[PDB]
Amino acid sequence: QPTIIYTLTDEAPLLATYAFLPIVRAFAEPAGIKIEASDISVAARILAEFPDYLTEEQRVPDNLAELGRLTQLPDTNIIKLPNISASVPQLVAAIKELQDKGYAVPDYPADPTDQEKAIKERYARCLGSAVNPVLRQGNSDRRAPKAVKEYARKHPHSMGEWSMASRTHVAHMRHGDFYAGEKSMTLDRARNVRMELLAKSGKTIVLKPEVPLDDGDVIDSMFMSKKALCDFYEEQMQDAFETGVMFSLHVKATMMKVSHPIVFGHAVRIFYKDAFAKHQELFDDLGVNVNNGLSDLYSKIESLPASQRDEIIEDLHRCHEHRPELAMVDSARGISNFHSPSDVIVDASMPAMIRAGGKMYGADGKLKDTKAVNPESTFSRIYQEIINFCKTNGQFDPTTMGTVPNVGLMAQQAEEYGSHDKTFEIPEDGVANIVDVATGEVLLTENVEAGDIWRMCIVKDAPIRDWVKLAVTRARISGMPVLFWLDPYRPHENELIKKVKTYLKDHDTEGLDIQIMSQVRSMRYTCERLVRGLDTIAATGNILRDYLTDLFPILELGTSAKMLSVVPLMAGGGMYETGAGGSAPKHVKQLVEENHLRWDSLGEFLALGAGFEDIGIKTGNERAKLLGKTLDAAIGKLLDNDKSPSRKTGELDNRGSQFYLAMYWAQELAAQTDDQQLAEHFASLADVLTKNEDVIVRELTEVQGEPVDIGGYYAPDSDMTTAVMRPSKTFNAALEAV
Ligand SMILES: NC(=O)c1ccc[n+]([C@@H]2O[C@H](COP(=O)([O-])OP(=O)(O)OC[C@H]3O[C@@H](n4cnc5c(N)ncnc54)[C@H](OP(=O)(O)O)[C@@H]3O)[C@@H](O)[C@H]2O)c1
Repeated sequence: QPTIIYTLTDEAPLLATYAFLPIVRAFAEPAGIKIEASDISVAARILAEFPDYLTEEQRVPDNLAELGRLTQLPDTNIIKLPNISASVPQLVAAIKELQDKGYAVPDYPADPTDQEKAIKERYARCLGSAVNPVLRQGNSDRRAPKAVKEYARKHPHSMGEWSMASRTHVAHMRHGDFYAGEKSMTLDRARNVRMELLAKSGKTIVLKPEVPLDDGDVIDSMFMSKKALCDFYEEQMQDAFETGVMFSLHVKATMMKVSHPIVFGHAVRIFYKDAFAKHQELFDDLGVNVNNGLSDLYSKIESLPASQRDEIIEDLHRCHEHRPELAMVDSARGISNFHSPSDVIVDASMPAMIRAGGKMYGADGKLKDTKAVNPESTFSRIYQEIINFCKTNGQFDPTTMGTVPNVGLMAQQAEEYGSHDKTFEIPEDGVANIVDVATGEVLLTENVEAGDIWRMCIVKDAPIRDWVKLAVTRARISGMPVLFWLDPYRPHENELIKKVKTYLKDHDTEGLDIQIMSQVRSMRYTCERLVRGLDTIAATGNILRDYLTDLFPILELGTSAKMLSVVPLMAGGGMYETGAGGSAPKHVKQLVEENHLRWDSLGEFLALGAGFEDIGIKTGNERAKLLGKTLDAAIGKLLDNDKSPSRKTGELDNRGSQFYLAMYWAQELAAQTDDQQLAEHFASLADVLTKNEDVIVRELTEVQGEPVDIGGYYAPDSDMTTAVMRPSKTFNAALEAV
């Protein structure tokens, strides 16, 4: 019997799931589809990491590992909702919540003894992007379905106006970064390699004892110079200061050492260098680590009195006299860009800024132009290109702009997403080599200094072949041209270009428009096509998959959540991600304090539809196909009637939107002529929901406008949460009536 695995994650999509999962079960049941919820929240992965601190009834199965195993089975069907890639501050808050709820888990040891070392290494498995590289055992097919795009045309979202006199720009390192020192090769034979450091002292230091590589694999060695980074930060801060432009920092602190986000910490320390020069000793003696953001500092600071503490505060603020204005995460609560490494994440933050007309919030609460610092230049030039494009051509127009589907290479922890266990902080000056364990042959070499970050990346041949095949597939299906975003001046992408040229001859590409251009040129070409209403498929790497699928859909649709995101698993299974965005922690706020969830579940709906249709196609379950068809049509009706959630408290939210979806779905099922008994089963529900529409709607807007308790954040209580998320007794009783 068919099983759909439905992920329980964190925050907004979690709450939405508390309001929607009962609906899904009530619809999947008549079709003999089991709905199996899998808790992969941060709290859950924590508990699953530490069972030897837990009781009998407290313990939790390693659900992530289970899903991992499931990815290798043909009959697997996963609805993946966005989940938190926890930073250390978030991990800490979560741990606090658990312990306070009586789960007595060990504290996180920032500075460890030898047991606490081990528990830190264990807690590392709960840090950063721990889910997606496991689940993503196929390449990415992301695109906006035509009904969604047409809704976007009929009801354009707010788009910030772009000034030709905008001073907004991207500052990135022009030397000393991963890009500049990158080296790359394609293996001709299977090899086993070692990442080691030839210290100038003569001593060899091994950082990675063994990395198995396959024939045809593309590997890269890259490093970021600490000297170059810190100098870069200094010069950019001074430029921003002199020009009077607001400083912002846009990085992925999780694609780095999640325990030691060096790129972030250095920015913080250099910004406040005048303060840090005066309290270095006390900060060290306090265990201060601004790699986990300025927040960390503040925490360690609280134990102090208010004489040498307010002196610190005064020094930190004194630093603002010589440093530029600083972009804010929350102007109301005084949350700056430096507060936490995870607040401002490049993939979401840059598009947000571009959508705003090149602007972010300063301390005063106003939108201003910004120097958007993306230290790593590898994938940030494209942002400067689209920014100059907006400065020149004004903001985009969702009513007329074309679309940019993405075919993303990500299968088997491809590239930088798989380099978590091959990323090191260089301990001392010397030569960083990748050597054959058998021959001792140096495959790749870099000259590195102490404090540098050295990374090895791998992308395997089979995912590349499937990536090209998916590109061609999508080109032939959609009739859109395909553009491979590959910079031949980047060694990795050059190797990939060889791959693509080779594998394009393994498919009928006759009458297909398939080109390869550099990332910047590809971005430019794509925009020039966009403003003309022309479509272009972006066939890209993993990072670019992330970046572009946040950027373009936000411009086109207001949010990347309204996207179709299908991962055809290598083993034949299916994963369907509910959009391309994250867990939207800002929505949780408005919910807990105003009982309005502005989370759009359209991504869940689309993903679910694709899932049902695929189950139907694979198993020959006609009823599954019927659920697919009827759900897609019901989504069409949801869009036609603009029953999407509103931002405003007191107006339609996630729950009412879900209700309308249920209604339309029921109607579509009562109207179909393929399964009479099914039509009969859903006729009753359809009539009940259609009859009591105003009653249920009213029941859903009643509760709106008042603070609400879900009994937690990282581990909210199921019953309280379900009490809040399903407050319509009428609706609930209608669903319970089967
Ligand atoms: N695939 C994944 O699992 C995945 C991917 C990316 C990020 N994440 C995680 O998500 C967390 C937060 O990421 P972030 O704050 O950088 O970006 P984000 O979660 O995408 O949220 C940024 C903004 O996008 C809009 N948005 C996102 N999803 C929406 C939806 N379903 N309906 C309506 N609007 C939506 C919201 O804007 P408004 O405030 O204007 O409504 C939201 O504040 C991070 O911890 C990150 O690790 C997970």
